[PDB]
Amino acid sequence: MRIISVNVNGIQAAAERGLLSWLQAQNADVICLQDTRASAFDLDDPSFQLDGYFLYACDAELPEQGGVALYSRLQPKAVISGLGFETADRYGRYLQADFDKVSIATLLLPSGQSGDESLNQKFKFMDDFTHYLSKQRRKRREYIYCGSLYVAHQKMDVKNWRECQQMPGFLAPERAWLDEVFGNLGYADALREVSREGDQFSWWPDSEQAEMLNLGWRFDYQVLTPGLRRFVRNAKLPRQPRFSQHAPLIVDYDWQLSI
Repeated sequence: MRIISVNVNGIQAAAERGLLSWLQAQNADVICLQDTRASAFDLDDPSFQLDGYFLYACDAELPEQGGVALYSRLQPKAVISGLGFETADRYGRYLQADFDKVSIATLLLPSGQSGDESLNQKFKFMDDFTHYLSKQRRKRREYIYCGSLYVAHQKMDVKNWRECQQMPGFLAPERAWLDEVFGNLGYADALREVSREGDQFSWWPDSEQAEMLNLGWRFDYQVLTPGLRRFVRNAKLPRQPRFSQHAPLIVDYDWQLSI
């Protein structure tokens, strides 16, 4: 099983950069896209279709404010959208497909990088999602959340961590939010289950120098229920090719996706 996750920063902009042609040739079983910025009507373009793949989507009320999508080779038993709180449902930030024994979800948080309103929204979403995850632990079924979280967990998840402590993405409350997710709540960080090396980033400012000096942040995760933590075989965040400000997260599992 191969799962690819990419924050496309607008699926049309990314398609123009060749996103879909690249996706087509990656032999993924499920693909999770975040931040499509596309209405349900927009995603009904036949150009956004991938051969061999079923496509499911969720939209924000104002399409440019969110939107997430999911391609799957197998047809899921069910597809559910929303988490049951405003900051997710009003924004098309959550979509989950159910398979045998495991569900795979695409998850988008607000970045909080444009003022205090945005950051407050971000914190709200974090608390609500923590409530949800806290309710979900007793569940027998496994989950993989392909999450574009806009938070970097540890020092090694950001280049030059010291100047990043006062910026959204590496603030103490955010870091503690992921401390709670991967610690007390028992969830696993897919990539960290197979790699403990640094310099593995998924997000860069759209600059000419950040590319040269790799001034990156690791904002993109595949967050796992514990029953899956020993099933991670590979995890990669290649810098190229790229179709947005984010790098694709490619994770390979020793699981045979079914039903």
